Amino acid sequence: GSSGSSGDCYKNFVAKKCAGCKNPITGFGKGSSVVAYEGQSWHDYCFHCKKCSVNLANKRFVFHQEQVYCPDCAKKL
Ligand SMILES: [Zn+2]
Ligand SMILES: [Zn+2]
Repeated sequence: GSSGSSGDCYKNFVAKKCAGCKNPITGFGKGSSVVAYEGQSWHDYCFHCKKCSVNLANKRFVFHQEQVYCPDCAKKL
């Protein structure tokens, strides 16, 4: 861990892994389309409702049960 420093755990810099596909958010160039909230991040294609499957990329949503739900679906919750 931090103090124990056991095993072979050595890193220099880790990127914010998506909270939907569980993958590294790479992309070195000119332009980027990814959402961020509370530190976490979500690809433009990953950021979507977990009920109707609507693209909420850079749009309004509602965090609930460690998930995301558009203002509409949120009303059902
Ligand atoms: Zn993703
Ligand atoms: Zn929805």
